[PDB]
Amino acid sequence: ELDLHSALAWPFFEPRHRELAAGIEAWCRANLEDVDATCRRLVRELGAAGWLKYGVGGVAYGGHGDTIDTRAVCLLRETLAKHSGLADFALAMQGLGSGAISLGGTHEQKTRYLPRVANGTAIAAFALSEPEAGSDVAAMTLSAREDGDAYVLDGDKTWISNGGIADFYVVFARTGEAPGARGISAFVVDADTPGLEIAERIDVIAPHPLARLHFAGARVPRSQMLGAPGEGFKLAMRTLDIFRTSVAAASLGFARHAMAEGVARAASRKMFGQTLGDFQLTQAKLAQMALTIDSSALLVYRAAWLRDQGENVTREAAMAKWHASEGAQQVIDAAVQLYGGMGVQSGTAVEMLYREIRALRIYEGATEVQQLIVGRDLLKAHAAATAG
Amino acid sequence: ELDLHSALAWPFFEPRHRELAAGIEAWCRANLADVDATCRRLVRELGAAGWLKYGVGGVAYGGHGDTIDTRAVCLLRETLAKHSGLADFALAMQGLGSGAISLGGTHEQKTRYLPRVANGTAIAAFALSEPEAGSDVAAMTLSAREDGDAYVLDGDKTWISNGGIADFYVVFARTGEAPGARGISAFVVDADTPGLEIAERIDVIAPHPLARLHFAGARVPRSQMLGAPGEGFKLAMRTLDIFRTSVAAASLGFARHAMAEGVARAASRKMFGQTLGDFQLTQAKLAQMALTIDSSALLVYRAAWLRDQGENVTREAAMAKWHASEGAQQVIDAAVQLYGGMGVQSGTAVEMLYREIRALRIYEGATEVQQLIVGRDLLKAHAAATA
Amino acid sequence: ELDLHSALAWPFFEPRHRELAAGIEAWCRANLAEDVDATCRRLVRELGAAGWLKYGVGGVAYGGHGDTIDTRAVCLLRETLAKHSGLADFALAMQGLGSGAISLGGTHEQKTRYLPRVANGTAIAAFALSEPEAGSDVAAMTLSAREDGDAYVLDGDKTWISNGGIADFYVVFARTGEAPGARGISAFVVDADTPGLEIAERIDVIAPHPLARLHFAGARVPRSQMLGAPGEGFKLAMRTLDIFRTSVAAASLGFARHAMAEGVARAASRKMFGQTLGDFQLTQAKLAQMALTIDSSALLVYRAAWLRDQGENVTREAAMAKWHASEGAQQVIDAAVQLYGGMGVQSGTAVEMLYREIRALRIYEGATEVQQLIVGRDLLKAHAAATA
Amino acid sequence: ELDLHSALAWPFFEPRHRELAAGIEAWCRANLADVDATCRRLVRELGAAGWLKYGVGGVAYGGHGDTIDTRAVCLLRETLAKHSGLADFALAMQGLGSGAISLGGTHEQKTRYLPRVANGTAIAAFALSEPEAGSDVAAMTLSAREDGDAYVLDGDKTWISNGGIADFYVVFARTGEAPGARGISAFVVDADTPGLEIAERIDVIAPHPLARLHFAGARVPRSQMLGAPGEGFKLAMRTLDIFRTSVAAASLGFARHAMAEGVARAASRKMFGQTLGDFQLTQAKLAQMALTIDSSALLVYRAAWLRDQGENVTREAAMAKWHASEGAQQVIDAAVQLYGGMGVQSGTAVEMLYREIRALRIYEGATEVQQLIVGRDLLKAHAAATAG
Ligand SMILES: Cc1cc2nc3c(=O)[nH]c(=O)nc-3n(C[C@H](O)[C@H](O)[C@H](O)COP(=O)(O)OP(=O)(O)OC[C@H]3O[C@@H](n4cnc5c(N)ncnc54)[C@H](O)[C@@H]3O)c2cc1C
Ligand SMILES: Cc1cc2nc3c(=O)[nH]c(=O)nc-3n(C[C@H](O)[C@H](O)[C@H](O)COP(=O)(O)OP(=O)(O)OC[C@H]3O[C@@H](n4cnc5c(N)ncnc54)[C@H](O)[C@@H]3O)c2cc1C
Ligand SMILES: Cc1cc2nc3c(=O)[nH]c(=O)nc-3n(C[C@H](O)[C@H](O)[C@H](O)COP(=O)(O)OP(=O)(O)OC[C@H]3O[C@@H](n4cnc5c(N)ncnc54)[C@H](O)[C@@H]3O)c2cc1C
Ligand SMILES: Cc1cc2nc3c(=O)[nH]c(=O)nc-3n(C[C@H](O)[C@H](O)[C@H](O)COP(=O)(O)OP(=O)(O)OC[C@H]3O[C@@H](n4cnc5c(N)ncnc54)[C@H](O)[C@@H]3O)c2cc1C
Ligand SMILES: [Cl-]
Ligand SMILES: [Cl-]
Ligand SMILES: [Cl-]
Ligand SMILES: [Cl-]
Repeated sequence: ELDLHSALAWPFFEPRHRELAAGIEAWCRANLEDVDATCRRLVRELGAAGWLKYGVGGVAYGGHGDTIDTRAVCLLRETLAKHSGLADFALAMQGLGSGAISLGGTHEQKTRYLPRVANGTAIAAFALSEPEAGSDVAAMTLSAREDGDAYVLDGDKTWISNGGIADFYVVFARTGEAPGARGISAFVVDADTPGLEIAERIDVIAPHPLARLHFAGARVPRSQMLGAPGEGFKLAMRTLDIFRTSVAAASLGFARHAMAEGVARAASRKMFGQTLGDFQLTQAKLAQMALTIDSSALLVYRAAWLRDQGENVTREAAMAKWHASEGAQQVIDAAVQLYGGMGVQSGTAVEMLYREIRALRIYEGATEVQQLIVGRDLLKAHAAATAG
Repeated sequence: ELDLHSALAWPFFEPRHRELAAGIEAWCRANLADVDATCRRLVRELGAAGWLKYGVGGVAYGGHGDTIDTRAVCLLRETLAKHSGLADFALAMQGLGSGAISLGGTHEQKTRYLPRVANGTAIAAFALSEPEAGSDVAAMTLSAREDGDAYVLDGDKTWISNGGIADFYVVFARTGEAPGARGISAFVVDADTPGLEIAERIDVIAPHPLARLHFAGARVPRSQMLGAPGEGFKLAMRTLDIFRTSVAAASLGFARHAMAEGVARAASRKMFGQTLGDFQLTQAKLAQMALTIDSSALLVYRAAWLRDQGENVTREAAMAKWHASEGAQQVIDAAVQLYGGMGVQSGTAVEMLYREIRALRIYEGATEVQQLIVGRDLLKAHAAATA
Repeated sequence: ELDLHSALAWPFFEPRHRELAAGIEAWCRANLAEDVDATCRRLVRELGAAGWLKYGVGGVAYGGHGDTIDTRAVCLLRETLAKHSGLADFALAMQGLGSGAISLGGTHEQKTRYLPRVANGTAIAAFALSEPEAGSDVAAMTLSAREDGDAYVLDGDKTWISNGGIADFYVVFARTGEAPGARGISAFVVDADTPGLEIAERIDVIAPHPLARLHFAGARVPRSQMLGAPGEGFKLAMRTLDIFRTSVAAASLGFARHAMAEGVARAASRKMFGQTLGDFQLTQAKLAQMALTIDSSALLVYRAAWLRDQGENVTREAAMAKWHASEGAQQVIDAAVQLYGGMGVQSGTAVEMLYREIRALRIYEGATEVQQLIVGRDLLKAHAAATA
Repeated sequence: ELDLHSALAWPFFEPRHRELAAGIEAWCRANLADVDATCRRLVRELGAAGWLKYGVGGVAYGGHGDTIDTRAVCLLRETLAKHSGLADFALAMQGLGSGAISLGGTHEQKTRYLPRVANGTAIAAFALSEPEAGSDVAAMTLSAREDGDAYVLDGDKTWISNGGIADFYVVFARTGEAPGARGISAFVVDADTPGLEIAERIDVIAPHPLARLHFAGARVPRSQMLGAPGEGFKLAMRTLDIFRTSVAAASLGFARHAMAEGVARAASRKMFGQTLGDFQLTQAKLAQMALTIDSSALLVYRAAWLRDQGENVTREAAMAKWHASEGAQQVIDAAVQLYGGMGVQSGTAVEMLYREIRALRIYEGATEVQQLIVGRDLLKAHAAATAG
């Protein structure tokens, strides 16, 4: 029988989502110093088990449906992150790295790339950020110069997830149709493209495959452009609008792992003639952890449910990503504190979570970017109401 | 056409809730455009329009349904509070003050009291707290001594909403069957009971009808007891449980009023060659206000939806009341700041909200009590899982 | 014997400050055991007769305590007064703020005419800068002052004017038009009996103090009543506010100390659940945070006051003090309200009055947000100077 | 000349502290441009340069003075931490690890141990915590059984800084004179004691030498006891009371490093046609970082100055340690955020600080322990005032 106190009972969810949640949890329980090899193995395993189909749009191209089920992608990342940051990362990048193709690819492009993404035989990547511009996407400087039937790419992308091991990169570059955000085009760039160089492998506090890409006159056929020339900025933004809610879901999963560790330690740690959990400060701290988790989860699945009605979720996805990532930091930090010295011992669950969560407040748009999106949207909506 | 970005589109709501939300908003616009006199008027107007029926249980007794639709009660309080703290208070007390009769009354008691509560011709009140015992209800000292066919009541209740204007008070008193929480009984005490004295009117920062009640040997018939002797504590707690999420909903309504004031002021206040809303600090503050409101609203209506499925919501309602009241304080405080000096000018919308919100963090389970409820429940659930 | 754990033992203080602190506390106990106008008039007279208004006036020859203003002394006076009575603090504060522009920029005649009467409490001072459309943005004020022979003709409105309606004179800042914006403002001492000066309305705020909107209907002000040179009024206003900025922080601190005393006493005395409120961990942690905020605020206040008294500009330090003490006092007072339960919102209890009293101190004399920007800009300015 | 805006100008400091601050900064620039080997080298270098003398009490035993100059130890840790967590740790443990000997040793014990601590040829350690008892010191279970002229020690200590490389351990053990906190004695245990085993080397998120010690019937001569039997708990608490303020100082130094990184990045990072520092959110963030640093520093040096008057600082040291460690976490976290993706890049200054700070909220008494110390002290002082 359905536990009506579980979040899966919320009417944001359909029965298929409850079955999916049980299925991915069982996969995690049964299947979960070399992050490159681990990523490759996880992509293959998740692909063979069918879990990468949810991040791809189009049944003809290997997707679960013709739309991307945001609630499903979120439940997958939430459950994976609750067990393994590496497994979450692997599934996430098959979505984010292929999303621009689901959204904007031709028939040939969707046929060539999406089935292999969906079955885990091609590793995807999303190459937007640059050393000098991550938040300020509209001012990117990687250039794409038209030369006959190809574009010639020159410059650098960096912080690129799966960099060095991806089979292709969706690359955004300045083609120059108009200034700023109106001068960008999107390309699918196969990893074996001559002139695409892995300039540096990047180490971060919670290790994942990351690289700086240097484009040294790399030639990309015009037929590899996603969408129309100069329409690449909106494609990047629309791809991020899908998967920002999934970053919120991963944050939530990390927080749920910390919550489980924290309540177990509160119950088991004997001190002062009782247990840690018998103290009011512990009870109030656990309560706030749980409150943050429930508010995060409600925001995540409100946004995912809304996108699954066919609606734009620029505001609601930003809210979810902001709240869940900032909140998960607080939950994880509290769980570290409950563990005392063991909370900073290398390789304990909460020590790993303390490292894992920090980047989620930065990638797919930093917290401060999300806040300004929401604040600007509030004033835009008020101005529209005043007009009418 | 349903705006799919509106909270009313959430699947926590049924079609009847969307119709109700439009109806109570229309009533507010038509009717909210001497505190005791205002409350009396509001109760009668809400009653005549049908809005007090939602807080009464039992169609036979004037209620909207045989169960209380807590999503409906929440939407009513949220909408009323967004327009007027007094209007929210008037509806809220008709619910809280009669809830113990809906839960525990006999057929005669329900017939005698609930139809007049539901049509706004009897003002209800809930008399639990005492000068020395508010949070610690189990230690109350108001005594009820059995004497023939009546009980004799001696002692004080205080902080009693609608004190002095109520037509009856649901009074919880120690009958002494067992120590502490096991020795309390509940009574419906008519305002005209000899020995029931309105001892002092209480002034609070957001003025509402409030009084200290002194019981000077007030004789209450045994047939006015609600439930069995010694079962009054559970009745008080279950009555408060009905309306807990609706206190969160009122907080949310106050926050939404503050948000509307803040956004409008940010857009309209010219300064430094632009508007206040053009500054990043303003945009970030407005964004946090909106985030707090959406998280509060989701917590309120998750809890209300869950209770309406027939489930106990100890943890979820505590989360809603805690988050919405603490969050509304923050939203209101930010709106005061956006208004500058006008934010503390008496009678401006945001100055009134700054006063109105403060008590909601204190009554019906102070924030600190809500934290402990949630924390203890987390540990209880973990113990059950590991057993 | 000096209690070495008391803040007055800090080496930020000199012996004279310890003596003053005892004196003003004694005065409060003897004199501070409805009709706000009459109360303020009485408090100004009593503070004046006791010698306490001399510390906010510059120049021994003009009734001041010293030829410079002893900021540490003014802070201790406001801190102590506010700890007992918001009205008494207000009375002393406005004798300083309302006369500071004369201490700074008056001629010998102007200082002799006004400052001795401010210092002995026989003239109530006021500072008229803000306007309905220009509070934070002082440089855009629109009250006009037109030269006409031996006088200036003033037209327009000031508002939120403390002591408005009961002041004997107003230091008014008006646009004389020598140059745009902040460079076209002049300052005038305007006696309350000036024909054309009208009390347009009395203003009611949440913690009632005498306040008014002033309307100037062609008020002719003698040219000899100008403070400083034409067009130099803006810097005079800013320097006048600068004198007393730390003292607003000190008042905030005094309100917080009152709330702290109320909270600890209630925690100790309120019986509940077979013990006292103070026996609960949440109460102990809350009291501890109140005390931490108070000590941090006090250290920031008197660091800034000590530094100014060394002859140094304290742009960053005074902004930090006013920001931290006012925001922190709000938190301390809010926690004390919570400890009192229903009594915390009962009209006229100590903590209910403090909840109303503190709110405006975060808004006037540079709102919190303005203080944050002052500090942030100064950090960047100092960094630029270091790397130049 | 003395920059009067510098914290070193505060009257909490004497001229010798300003010269010491300059001297240790110069040492850092000249010397900090295998973790076990690194710590051994740092202890030797700091000892040879004279900097370990400040943590030792008694001129006859190699100390700088007959008292421990708290302000000096704090300035040393603050400056070292601002450059290197390893160097801070090395100096800190020469203090904490020998403090019980400075406080409670006989002439013979001080002569044997302190001169080599002070010149860096003996590495000290403080062995109090146990796997089952860290916060709840009074319930420790390591047993010391008297047997002739020696005590036989059995059990484990853990989280022991310098474990595995220390030359001696000050070990607190239950001798059983009375229950709980009244049954503990202190011993100096040479590292070569038979029956003392380094059972496990411990890895933490910011690596420092750490071990679990196992005592398997280790015979410790009675002459190695510090103080009287059963008086060991107070000796442990008094040792922590000295150095808790120095943990606050180290926290402050880490925060100052993060502040320097953050303001530099704000000034240099171009974005959106300007720099990161031109945005209000950045200015307010930097302002709050600076406010937290100044309030932390004021609390640190108020506590250090007060202890250096000969006064107990249980409340003031707890306040400093709590505020500075929690505040430094916030400052460092903000600096990570300002750096974007580079903020989590391994080995960058701010990424290292994010790992370094986390343990300081846990060791020498967790934040929650400090809050309860302060809260209980407020109620104790109120009860004493009521009684008087
Ligand atoms: C582990 C990891 C994985 C990543 N994966 C990918 C990937 O696969 N593909 C990819 O393209 N990128 C990826 N990124 C890069 C990431 O998207 C960027 O780091 C991020 O967008 C921030 O850009 P930045 O590092 O250049 O920081 P900056 O743009 O320099 O921003 C620095 C800080 O400034 C603040 N800020 C930003 N804008 C404003 C503003 N307008 N006003 C005020 N404050 C502001 C924010 O706090 C921000 O963190 C990844 C990063 C990490 C750490
Ligand atoms: C405007 C208003 C209307 C009200 N209306 C009614 C009404 O109609 N009927 C009625 O019966 N009552 C009513 N009340 C009273 C209200 O229920 C009580 O004020 C409330 O229960 C708190 O009791 P108290 O005031 O005695 O505070 P106390 O019991 O003294 O509690 C003081 C504070 O202690 C803290 N605290 C409490 N328990 C714990 C704990 N276990 N651990 C740690 N901290 C704790 C909380 O912060 C609390 O605010 C109203 C109150 C107000 C202000
Ligand atoms: C009780 C009281 C007494 C007063 N006494 C006096 C007196 O005696 N004399 C006198 O001349 N004035 C006095 N004032 C007026 C006071 O100085 C102004 O209220 C204050 O300067 C704010 O101006 P404002 O009200 O017009 O708000 P606004 O200028 O409209 O500002 C509204 C809000 O905008 C925000 N803000 C401001 N600037 C920025 C910015 N650059 N970036 C981002 N956010 C920003 C702040 O949060 C501010 O509160 C008093 C006010 C009060 C409430
Ligand atoms: C890097 C590092 C270096 C260290 N160096 C040394 C050293 O050299 N020597 C040494 O003896 N020890 C050392 N320690 C151990 C350290 O002092 C302990 O970890 C610390 O005292 C916490 O004890 P614990 O780990 O057993 O946590 P616990 O005692 O289990 O406490 C867990 C958490 O409970 C909370 N808590 C504690 N008491 C209460 C209470 N009464 N009420 C409510 N909440 C409470 C706190 O948040 C605490 O963090 C070090 C630890 C680290 C991480
Ligand atoms: Cl389905
Ligand atoms: Cl319906
Ligand atoms: Cl002196
Ligand atoms: Cl000296």
